[PDB]
Amino acid sequence: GPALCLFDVDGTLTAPRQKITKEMDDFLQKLRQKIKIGVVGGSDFEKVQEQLGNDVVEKYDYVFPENGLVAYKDGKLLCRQNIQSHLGEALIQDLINYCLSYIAKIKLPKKRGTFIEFRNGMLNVSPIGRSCSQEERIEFYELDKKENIRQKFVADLRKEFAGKGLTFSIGGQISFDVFPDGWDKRYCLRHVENDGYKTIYFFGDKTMPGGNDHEIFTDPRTMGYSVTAPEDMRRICELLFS
Amino acid sequence: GPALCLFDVDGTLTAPRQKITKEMDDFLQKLRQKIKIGVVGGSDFEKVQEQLGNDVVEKYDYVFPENGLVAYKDGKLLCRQNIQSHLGEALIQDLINYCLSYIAKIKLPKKRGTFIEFRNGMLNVSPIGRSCSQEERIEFYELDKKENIRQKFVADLRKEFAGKGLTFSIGGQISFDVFPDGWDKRYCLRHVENDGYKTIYFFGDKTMPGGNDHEIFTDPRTMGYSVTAPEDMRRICELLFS
Ligand SMILES: [Cl-]
Ligand SMILES: [Mg+2]
Ligand SMILES: [Mg+2]
Ligand SMILES: [Mg+2]
Ligand SMILES: [Mg+2]
Ligand code: NA
Ligand code: NA
Repeated sequence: GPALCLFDVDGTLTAPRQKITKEMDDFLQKLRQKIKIGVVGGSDFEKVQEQLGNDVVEKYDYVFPENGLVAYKDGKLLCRQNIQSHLGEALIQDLINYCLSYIAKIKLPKKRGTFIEFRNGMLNVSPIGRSCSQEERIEFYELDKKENIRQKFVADLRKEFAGKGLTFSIGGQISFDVFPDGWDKRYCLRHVENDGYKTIYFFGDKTMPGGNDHEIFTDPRTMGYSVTAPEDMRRICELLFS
Repeated sequence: GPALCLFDVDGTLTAPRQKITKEMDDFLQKLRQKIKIGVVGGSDFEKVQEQLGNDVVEKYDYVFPENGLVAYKDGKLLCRQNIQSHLGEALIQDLINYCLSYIAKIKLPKKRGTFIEFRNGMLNVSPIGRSCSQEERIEFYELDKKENIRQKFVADLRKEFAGKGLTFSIGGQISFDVFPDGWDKRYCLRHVENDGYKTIYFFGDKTMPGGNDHEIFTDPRTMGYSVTAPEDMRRICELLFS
């Protein structure tokens, strides 16, 4: 029946870390004459504008920056959400206060700054502080592998807060993320499942476990297609939609 | 007697929070034909370039952003220091740990992120967090006047860290600075002292006790002059050097 194509941005519509080409932009505008199209990415609206152009909301039926916490439909804001509004200020502060006190008790070779980075979709917590140098990240990650600093911190947090519907995810060298359950790319699906689409295709290049596309790829509401590069995506769309 | 004029920037060479005028810019360049000139300010190099021009290091013999923690002479960057190398990692962490535990206990309407910002010459500490929105900044600021949050925080820190060689200074709306004794504007004098100048003039608009020019003004190494406005600075310079 009616259908929607949903695309990851970076690595799917664009070369990794790169802006969309005029030829790809032209392709999608011709594809949009056949099927509705939308884009979803983890970055804020400003970066999405850098990757796809400042007129992004006019070129796609849906634009979902920040995994859909910001949502545009047919050119106007459909909806906006953030962690403080959803969790409430009290719980935000309990979580922040617990982390600050915990980090004050961690014995480390070095502590710097930005221990708590507040983002609309998550809190990124770092015992050493995100401001540390690359050399200092490596020192910390080596201590962390031997002492399980982040593992233990996250375990204690799961015991204290997870009944409030919070997921904790370790990643990289120095930090972990705290965010409400399901606030990955799947969040955007709430904004399209009511609009009467019989099939919602999803194209992404990080569909395997740990990738930022895995949960939306696996969700039963999407017909997921893994792609290796934008050219692989365009070859699949030629076979699917002529 | 070869001499040097050191100028505070904001309120002294420029109107408060504004770029220098082309008229004042031409005046200082004519003054440079008779005497070496230099600028000092607490802001970073980018802000100094915004106020005085991207070619500032070419237009002024000395440029001392961040009170001189970053220092240019004749267009080239000088020998550098930072707070963790001067204070030691142990004192840095005791300061950071104490501040983190204290912030955890403060009752605020809202808390966000970047509670501690690690800078070259200071630790900047915000009870609400530097990443807060403008509305949240004003909200906290009005609360701080009523409840004296920053003032009590700083009073407690002066007791806990007595004799460790630290200085604490509340500024702006949301934060206070912790820096080593003497790393106010006086810091830059290390780069001009005993370097051939019989007189080091200094001009500043906040030379009163509590002002960010007080210590450099009262330092014996400088012939200090208090100015009431950029036009008053020009009056004194025309008196002294014409
Ligand atoms: Cl922080
Ligand atoms: Mg991707
Ligand atoms: Mg699926
Ligand atoms: Mg001033
Ligand atoms: Mg003096
Ligand atoms: Na729904
Ligand atoms: Na800056």
